[PDB]
Amino acid sequence: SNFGVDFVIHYKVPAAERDEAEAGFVQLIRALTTVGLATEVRHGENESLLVFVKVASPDLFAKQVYRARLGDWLHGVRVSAPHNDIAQALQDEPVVEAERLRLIYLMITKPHNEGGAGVTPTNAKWKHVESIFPLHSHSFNKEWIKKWSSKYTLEQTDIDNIRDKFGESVAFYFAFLRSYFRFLVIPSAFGFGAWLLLGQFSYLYALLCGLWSVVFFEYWKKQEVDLAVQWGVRGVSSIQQSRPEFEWEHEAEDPITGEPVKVYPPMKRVKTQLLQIPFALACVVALGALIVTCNSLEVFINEVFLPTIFLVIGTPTISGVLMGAAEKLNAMENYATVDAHDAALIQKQFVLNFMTSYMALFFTAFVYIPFGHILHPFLNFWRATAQTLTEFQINPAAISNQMFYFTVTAQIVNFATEVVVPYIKQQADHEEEAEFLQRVREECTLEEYDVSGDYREMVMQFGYVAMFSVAWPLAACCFLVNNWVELRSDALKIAISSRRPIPWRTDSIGPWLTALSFLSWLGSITSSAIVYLCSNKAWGLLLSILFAEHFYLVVQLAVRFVLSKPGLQKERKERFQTKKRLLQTPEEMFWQRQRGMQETIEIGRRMIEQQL
Amino acid sequence: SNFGVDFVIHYKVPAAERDEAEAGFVQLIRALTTVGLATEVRHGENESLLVFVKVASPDLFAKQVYRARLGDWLHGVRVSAPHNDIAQALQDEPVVEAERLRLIYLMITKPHNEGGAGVTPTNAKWKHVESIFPLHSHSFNKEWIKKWSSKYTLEQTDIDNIRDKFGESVAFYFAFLRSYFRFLVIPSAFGFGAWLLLGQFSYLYALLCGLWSVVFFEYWKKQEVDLAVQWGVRGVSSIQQSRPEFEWEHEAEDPITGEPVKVYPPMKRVKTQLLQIPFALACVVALGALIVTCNSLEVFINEVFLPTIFLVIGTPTISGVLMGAAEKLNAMENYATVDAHDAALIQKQFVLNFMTSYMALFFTAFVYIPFGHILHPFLNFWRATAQTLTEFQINPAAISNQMFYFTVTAQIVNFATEVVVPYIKQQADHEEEAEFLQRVREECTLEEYDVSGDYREMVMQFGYVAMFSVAWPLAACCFLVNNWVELRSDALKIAISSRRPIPWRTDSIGPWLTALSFLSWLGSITSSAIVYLCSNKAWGLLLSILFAEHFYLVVQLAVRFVLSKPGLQKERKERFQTKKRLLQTPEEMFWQRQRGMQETIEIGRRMIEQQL
Ligand SMILES: [Ca+2]
Ligand SMILES: [Ca+2]
Ligand SMILES: [Ca+2]
Ligand SMILES: [Ca+2]
Repeated sequence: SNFGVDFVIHYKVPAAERDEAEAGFVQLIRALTTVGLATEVRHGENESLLVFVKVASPDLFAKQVYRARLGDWLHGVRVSAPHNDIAQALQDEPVVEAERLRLIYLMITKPHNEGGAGVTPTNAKWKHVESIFPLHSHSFNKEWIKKWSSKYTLEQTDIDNIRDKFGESVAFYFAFLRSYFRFLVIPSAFGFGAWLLLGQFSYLYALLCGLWSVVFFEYWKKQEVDLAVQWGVRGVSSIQQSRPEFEWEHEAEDPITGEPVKVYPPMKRVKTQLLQIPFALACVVALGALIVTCNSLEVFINEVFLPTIFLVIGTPTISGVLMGAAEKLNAMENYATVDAHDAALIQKQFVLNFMTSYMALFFTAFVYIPFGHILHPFLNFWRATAQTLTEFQINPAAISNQMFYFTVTAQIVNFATEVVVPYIKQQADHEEEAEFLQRVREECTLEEYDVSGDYREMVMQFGYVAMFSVAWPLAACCFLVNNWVELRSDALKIAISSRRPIPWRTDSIGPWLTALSFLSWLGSITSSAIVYLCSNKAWGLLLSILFAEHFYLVVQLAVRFVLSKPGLQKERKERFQTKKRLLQTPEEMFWQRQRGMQETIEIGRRMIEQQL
Repeated sequence: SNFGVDFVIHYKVPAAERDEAEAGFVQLIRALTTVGLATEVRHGENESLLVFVKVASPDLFAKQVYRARLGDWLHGVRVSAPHNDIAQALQDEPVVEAERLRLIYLMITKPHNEGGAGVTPTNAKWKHVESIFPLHSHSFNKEWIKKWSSKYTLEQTDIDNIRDKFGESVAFYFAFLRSYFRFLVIPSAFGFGAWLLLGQFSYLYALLCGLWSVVFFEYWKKQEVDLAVQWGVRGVSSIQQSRPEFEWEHEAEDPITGEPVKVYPPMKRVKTQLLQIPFALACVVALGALIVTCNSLEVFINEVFLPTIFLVIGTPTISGVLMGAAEKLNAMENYATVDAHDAALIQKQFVLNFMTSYMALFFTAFVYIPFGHILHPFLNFWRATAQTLTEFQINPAAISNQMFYFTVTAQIVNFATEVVVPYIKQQADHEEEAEFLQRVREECTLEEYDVSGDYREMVMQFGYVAMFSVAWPLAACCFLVNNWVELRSDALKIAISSRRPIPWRTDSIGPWLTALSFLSWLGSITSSAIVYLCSNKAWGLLLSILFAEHFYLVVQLAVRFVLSKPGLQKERKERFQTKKRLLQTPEEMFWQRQRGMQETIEIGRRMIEQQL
């Protein structure tokens, strides 16, 4: 439905600095025109000038895509270079929309040293440029949402459509979510089969959960490389993309393969990097104190679960401000590549969300149950406060109720915040095309969509399954429905409540693979510990931990060995085919006695005859 | 000193079947001549006919080496194909002796389908051919032994000489031995610094040994790939070399990249493969019974260490017969590739030698010390036997004496058997060249040298260091001297007491990498267990095991992370250099308003001016 547009830039302007903005606009448009993109300017809103661009000459676009395909080829991404004749390259393997959008964005963003015109709104003097974004297509979305909501199971072609259009990382996230939702059936079924017929806090369920977690992790790891090979996006993690916000002080010549490269003394970076530990300790101390007071108030009411519900409802705000502070801190220290910078924010975000999510259960299952004397002083303080306003309690198992109140009453709140609140906030010259202009203006005021949060939510849901499902086997039953709803909720959020993300290629899901392994390993211990501490000396607990951890390790080894036996065979066949295609006195006087071959047999026969 | 000879074949003949041997000899020589190798025949000993061959026409040899280099190139071994002009290929990168010997052997051994003439003495009717082997060079050995024995530390060039001449696997074994001997200094020094000033059975020593084992293993793993890249022998493990002794029943077409390939139903192979477990259990039961009686006799003398010494002296024979039985069993089941067959024999050999070496210490440190009531019945039986020939003993720590008697009195015996006994056994027409013929005849009666046993001995010495050095910190002190002696003892055994092995390329040391990791992991637990059980309830032992194992895991992770930061950079530079070398109504009526670029700036300026 769009007018053939490709990219839109905002370029807000000030009121007391309009003189300094006209020169910047002139420089920006002059740089943009030299690259070879067709541009147009239209009135925006609240001091904005929308700039719409696409590629003008298809010949230059073909040259650029050929150069990009070549550059991918020499980096090992491809295994078949294209011929130096642009007649079948876009015919046998036509360019997809995502690839064209990525190439246009790379041409717009890269500096002159590579073939582009650097207009990054952060590094250089482009302080007036707000954001560069592509446009949506309502015709595609109205059909996609209905098609996805009118079915039950998503086939491979449904994910391939998102890969073709919406990019690569989004496709990987959706494939991972679909695979995880499909795999969640087994723990759901075998927890429903143990919640009604296998007593409470069964020991078999913990081992079964550990085995299922290992199997799912390894199967997803295999399907990951399979999908990477299928989409031809394997090995892109090796490409070290640079960053525009990087800062340096001097250029250091590289002895081997030397081009001008910027460097940062590692000692200076570490001097700021180690600041994370004191900040993490200071934040976790305060959060633990808050949890302690909340649980003390909750247990005081037993002497006459509201504090737990209030804490769950109120923790999103503190989590958000702490996450914003962590994001701000990551900018204080500098990263050269964009992979390292993105792999460092994920670690901090995961640590913070883990400590703000699992610690409420940890302080109730591993602290209050073994020895509740720690909460004694808090109980006494609360009793004294209640008395001034005008004996011994032993909890049998509070983990069962807390897990239910942390799953059922938290999934609803999370879904409400994710869907309904944006839905409610969504209701808060001049020729015959102004509808498109109004749509564009309403599009640029939204927020850029990032897959980090959606990955984090699913990672921590998997953790909740891994380390705490033994206290409530019905958790997977609710999680199945929640994930089925989420598979369309996230699609809707992408479609209507967020601008279309810039397609970025990625081989893997990122550093989340290590997080899943760590969560599974820790769950393999915590589940058995909870089973022992709830089912009721101290010698047996360590033995149970031994059995659980070593069974987990043995299961991991066995599953790896089994799965060591797809797209790898197709790649090997292609490599073999291309290989076949490219395929097309003591010396002079010693053996002078026996020159030819015929007499040697005669000599041997004579030797045999004489031997007898 | 040799007469330019390259390979020697034996071809023994019978007395009642000489008629059937002449035809085989004629066929063998006819097949050999067609390939293009110069041959000669000389009288052997006890019904043998020595056949000496080398390459005849250097042009055919150049063609063969070019074809071999190409075939290596398309398999990813190389990163730079040679040009189709044989003028500088042997000049810039001249062929080494080992490569020429390997190529000649491959030409001799391979069937006609690849370019050779299959003369394997096992599969086909070549029942008369005994062995095909290359000849030594006494001039090289007399200098090499003296040079190695006249120095202290072996530099890289010394190993590179063996790589150039004696092959690849031998060079890898010698490099591994040198690196391990160099790394053994640290545990030796810090055990000498703890045997005199840190009491007995120190807890710090176990953690230090675990850390040293992890560091050495990871450093060797890095140096392994470094040496593989340096020698240009990286990735050869991917090449699946076939086997001549393989048997099949029919040929199954391969759908993808289909050439005639022989197959074996996996169920039939497994039906014989699972027989290992009952055999292993039956052998370990008998060996454990023998150990139990030996230790009972040893402890009975205390009521008035000879049985331990007798058992150590007598165990080589039982180990040898059991190893021969295991080798015979491996032939009963069939393996297609030569890598899988060699990787299966190593597992059985390692398991057998582990159970015949470490179990004597295991039954004394983990069974008798915690509860000696198991040896009660044996003590009573021995006492009854002694009485018929015509109260309670608690051992404080017998592991300290047993470790000394299993190290000092076993290294001497092993060295004697390895060196002195072969030395003693070494003293047990007709023109002016018969000295060479006598040397050749005395050469072919020796035994083929294999690096499996030398790898196994060092692996189990490393195990003894890993899991039992805490009971005797001076073990590394003796092991340093033993390894320094062995570094020349094995070279001498190769030089004089064994025929020159056929040079076989190998990227890695083999499956021994997993064995080292398993030994280190098990030692990280056993050392702490011994420390607790010797230093003196049952609750603390599991906690100590927790601390030891998790410290080992954390140290492994930290060392891997540290070492993640050589030849890989050189390979990347070569790849970059070769890459650089190969490098050289709603549409028509919308933007028709703003065709060029000059008027767009004017329009934007007018919009800005009107906006205010
Ligand atoms: Ca949600
Ligand atoms: Ca979500
Ligand atoms: Ca020896
Ligand atoms: Ca040896």
